[PDB]
Amino acid sequence: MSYSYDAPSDFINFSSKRQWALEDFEIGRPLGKGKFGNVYLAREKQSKFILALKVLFKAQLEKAGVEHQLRREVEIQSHLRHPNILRLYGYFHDATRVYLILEYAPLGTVYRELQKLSKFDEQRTATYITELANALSYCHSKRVIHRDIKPENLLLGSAGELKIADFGWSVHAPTTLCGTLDYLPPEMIEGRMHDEKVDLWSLGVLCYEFLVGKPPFEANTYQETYKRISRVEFTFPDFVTEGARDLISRLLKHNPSQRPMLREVLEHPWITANSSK
Amino acid sequence: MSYSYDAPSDFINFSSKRQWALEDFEIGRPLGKGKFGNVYLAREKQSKFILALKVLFKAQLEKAGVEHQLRREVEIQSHLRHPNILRLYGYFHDATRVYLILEYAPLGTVYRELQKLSKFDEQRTATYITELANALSYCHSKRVIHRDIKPENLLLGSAGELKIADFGWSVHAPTTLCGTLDYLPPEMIEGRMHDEKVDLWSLGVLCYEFLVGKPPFEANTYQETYKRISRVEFTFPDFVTEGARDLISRLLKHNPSQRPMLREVLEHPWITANSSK
Ligand SMILES: Nc1ncnc2c1ncn2[C@@H]1O[C@H](COP(=O)(O)OP(=O)(O)NP(=O)(O)O)[C@@H](O)[C@H]1O
Ligand SMILES: Nc1ncnc2c1ncn2[C@@H]1O[C@H](COP(=O)(O)OP(=O)(O)NP(=O)(O)O)[C@@H](O)[C@H]1O
Ligand SMILES: *SC[C@H](NC(=O)[C@H](O)c1ccc(C(F)(F)F)cc1)C(=O)NCc1ccccn1
Ligand SMILES: *SC[C@H](NC(=O)[C@H](O)c1ccc(C(F)(F)F)cc1)C(=O)NCc1ccccn1
Ligand SMILES: [Mg+2]
Ligand SMILES: [Mg+2]
Ligand SMILES: [Mg+2]
Ligand SMILES: [Mg+2]
Repeated sequence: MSYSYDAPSDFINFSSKRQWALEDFEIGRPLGKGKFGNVYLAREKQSKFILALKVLFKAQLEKAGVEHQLRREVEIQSHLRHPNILRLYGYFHDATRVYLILEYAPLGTVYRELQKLSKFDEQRTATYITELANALSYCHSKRVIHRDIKPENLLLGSAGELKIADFGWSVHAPTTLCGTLDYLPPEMIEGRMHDEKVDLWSLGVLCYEFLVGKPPFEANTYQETYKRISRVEFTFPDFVTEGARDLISRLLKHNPSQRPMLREVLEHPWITANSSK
Repeated sequence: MSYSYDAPSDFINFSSKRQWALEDFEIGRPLGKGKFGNVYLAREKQSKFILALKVLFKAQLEKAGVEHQLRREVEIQSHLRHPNILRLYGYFHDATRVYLILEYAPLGTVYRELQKLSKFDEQRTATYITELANALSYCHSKRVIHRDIKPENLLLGSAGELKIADFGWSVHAPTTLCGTLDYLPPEMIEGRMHDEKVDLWSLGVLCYEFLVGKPPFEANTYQETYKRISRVEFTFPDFVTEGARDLISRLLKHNPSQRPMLREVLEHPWITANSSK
């Protein structure tokens, strides 16, 4: 199995050829666990720069058949450079492990913040939505669709700003295929899971959860949650204001082509009235 | 870009580890011109084994941004071994070019055969559909979906056997993603572009085009073709027999889950009444 990715492996001087090596880092406390390894607080020794080192075990990746998914994740995320996207500085590997050198997000996940506060006020919510829409606008400039936006995948920077993480499901979506529609089924012509509008739906779900403290299609079985999503069946508690309802309802369209542009989110009158950014 | 693919580059003794080299091949006449380089008739020098060598220029692949598509195509196709799938024996590369070592299909494309004969009789049609269904059944057993089946991508071996070619749009489609449906849009839960049923629709279009000489949703604009596909709007000429109509109508279903399994195609009584296979 080849661990040669189109992603950087060069040593970086964080006080501003030689490839990364594990001995470049001091390791600190584990930050979390995954199915394939762990994430550690770490520090590059020459600069003393704090970062996160994600360690994945090759045997576990290859047994689960997810090694090409990791390769794509690293290749996509390492070429994104935006203040609301978690940086992937580079990667390296040894006989047993793959290492991802990540930006450290010191304030945790939005998931944990929702556990602590139950729900967010309108200003905190609208500020988060602006940051996310800015990040997703940049992603679309690079023809990247994230496709797995959810509170556990939103980390928090030193200023409390959002950091989109987990590009394990993302795709770069920029032809003889479409030159001829005659043999393509409707789902190949429409390409809905390859549509940037995928991420606009999750933006609506998140705006709802931030304000309400529960996601709009929540149900006690997966099948009922799918029915509610498929039928776009959701309602608002009384306290949700008219502007928030308008934004969320505009985002949660079954047909991806009916969802709004990111500019229309960034300029929505409820966003501009409550966002500090 | 990295040309280290998860695909074989080992020299093969064809008449029954050293890596391929350009000097292993006597390059004969061109077989065709592609977007990024030509395909040549060639023989491996030690064995005199006759094959096709596709030469692609790295500068052109990288300029066009299609090099990860080539990587995926090579990795997928080089691990498929079936008599009705065009073999990709291996690849190699030098400073300027990538080389694909391919099975030579001497008898051209089904697309050309259809141009020459205008339409096929029911025996040839059922035989071809049998071979395609066998090849696609094998693909799906490897969790590979082809997604670009059409007459131009069906080559003919020396006994007239179909060889499925062009895996440039295929996906290997075997999580935390589905662990939480609450944040996913309908199109991400359904995953229709990653459903093996994609290829069953194309098989129905092919069965119709083989018998009729034109595909069922043909229209002189792209928008009208899409509209007819979307509504599954098509008609049968009087000469298409009821048995063929039954099979084609079962395959051409908007809802992919309503399309039959490949075993049902192979076992359809019109197929077995007419196939020589
Ligand atoms: N750069 C980081 N900074 C701070 N905390 C992090 C960072 N990366 C991950 N974490 C935390 O560490 C835990 C482990 O994260 P992680 O395993 O990457 O989740 P994941 O995206 O599902 N990875 P995976 O196991 O491959 O599915 C998570 O719960 C995060 O909250
Ligand atoms: N193994 C083969 N045996 C015989 N003929 C072949 C073979 N591979 C390709 N050809 C023919 O040669 C022509 C050029 O090949 P092809 O690889 O399909 O070009 P292409 O589709 O533009 N490649 P690409 O650059 O990836 O888009 C086609 O019309 C094929 O029919
Ligand atoms: S092929 C017609 C074309 N559709 C796409 O480009 C579609 O999004 C897509 C994307 C990726 C793949 C791949 F993964 F490569 F297989 C396949 C298909 C198109 O013209 N889309 C626009 C459109 C608009 C309205 C209705 C239908 N199509
Ligand atoms: S995520 C829910 C899950 N759906 C799938 O597995 C779907 O086929 C799929 C496949 C691949 C992707 C990926 F490419 F990774 F994005 C995404 C989705 C599921 O629950 N499927 C069963 C189901 C339930 C209800 C309706 C339809 N299907
Ligand atoms: Mg690999
Ligand atoms: Mg991962
Ligand atoms: Mg590459
Ligand atoms: Mg190619």
